[PDB]
Amino acid sequence: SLGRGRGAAAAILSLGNVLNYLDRYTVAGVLLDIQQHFGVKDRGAGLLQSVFICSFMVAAPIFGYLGDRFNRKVILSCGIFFWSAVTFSSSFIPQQYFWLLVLSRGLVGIGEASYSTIAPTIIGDLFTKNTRTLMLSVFYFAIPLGSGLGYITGSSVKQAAGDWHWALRVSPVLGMITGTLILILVPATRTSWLRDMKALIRNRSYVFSSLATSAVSFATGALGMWIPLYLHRAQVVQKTAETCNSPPCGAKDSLIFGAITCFTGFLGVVTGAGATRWCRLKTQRADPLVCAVGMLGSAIFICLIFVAAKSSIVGAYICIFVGETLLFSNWAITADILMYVVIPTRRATAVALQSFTSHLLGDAGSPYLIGFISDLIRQSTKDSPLWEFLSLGYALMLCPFVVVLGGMFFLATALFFVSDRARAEQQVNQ
Ligand SMILES: CCCCCCCCCCc1ccc(-c2noc(CCCN)n2)cc1
Repeated sequence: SLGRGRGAAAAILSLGNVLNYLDRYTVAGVLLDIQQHFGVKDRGAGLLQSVFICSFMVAAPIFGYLGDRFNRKVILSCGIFFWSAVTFSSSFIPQQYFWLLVLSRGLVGIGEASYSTIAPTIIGDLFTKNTRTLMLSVFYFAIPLGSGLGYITGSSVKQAAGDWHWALRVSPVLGMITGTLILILVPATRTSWLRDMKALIRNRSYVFSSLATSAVSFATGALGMWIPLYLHRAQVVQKTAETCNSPPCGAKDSLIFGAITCFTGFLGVVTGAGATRWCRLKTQRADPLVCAVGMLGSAIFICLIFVAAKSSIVGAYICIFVGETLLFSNWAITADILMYVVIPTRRATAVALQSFTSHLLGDAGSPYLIGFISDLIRQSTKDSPLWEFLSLGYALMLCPFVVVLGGMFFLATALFFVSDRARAEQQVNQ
């Protein structure tokens, strides 16, 4: 009935999503200064993101529940105000205390989980059909954009202000403004869990696809959480004796990584769509096959980046470009597979299930696992920047391995995709 209001609501929701991801990844951008100032080792650095993801995983379903039974717009505004306040207050934590930052991360994760679980429901309720899917697409466009802007803002504010605290002191004002706008312009708005559990435990292609998504989450969490620090360590190790005065400044690598991520999000989605469209003419199980090929390519390039980074950095940058492109090529394809195999009646429930699983074996403790392994290698050898480099590299060498199992699981679901799709088709429509 009204177009301007719906358009403004979509715009403010998309801006809120951008802000959400920016606040999510600013800490990953600025972790080096935090680690240096607080005097902690890689264990706590991983623990930050691990606690964030754990809080998000725990708090998503209850927030969704409160969303469908109670009012959504007020809950959305309360959540954005909550994580904005916690983010602003986190910058004032003194050096002598560390667990304060971790609990602040947990509260921020709670707020972001509320926002992420709530907003798609209203953004899809407002519109319908082609308009709805276009609006959902422009909504989800915020992820590769949001992560990149988070890296960019963290690095830029660190470089300009000269102290890392201000990295958390530029976003909350935008958060409060976005809360006021979402309150002003936006118009106001399970069953048989046991049976769905029992039915879905027997869907083998569903299980294999969920495991593949878990492996992808593991890889992307570890990479997007640890790569800038590894690059900085490599740069300083090269600078040990290449010039003896070359700037090892960290404000030149995080920006490049952020811009690269913004590019590869869209690039990988586009190339995955093109590849699946091309390959659907040959066979019927082309989607898991192209997912598996993308996983194999990503594993290959993630293998050679950790070797190329020893000598040349531009080689590492192009390798990571190709790696994240081929890694993100399967985003929409996984959801398409899930849409195709699962019966409509439990469909939504199934989706939620996958999220839970993808947040348990994926990025729940993956950054902490990498930190733990790097620390274990550290204590067994000497302490030196060169050994910092090799220890972090050896710890991070675990990602292509799990990517290889992800590709194998996509092959496994490829074998049974046709049979499961046929069974789903026969069951529906009677
Ligand atoms: C280092 C930067 C890492 C940045 C990635 C962080 C991922 C966290 C959230 C997980 C996630 C991702 C993508 C999608 C999705 N994309 O498209 C569609 C359907 C479109 C139909 N035409 N669904 C859903 C959920």
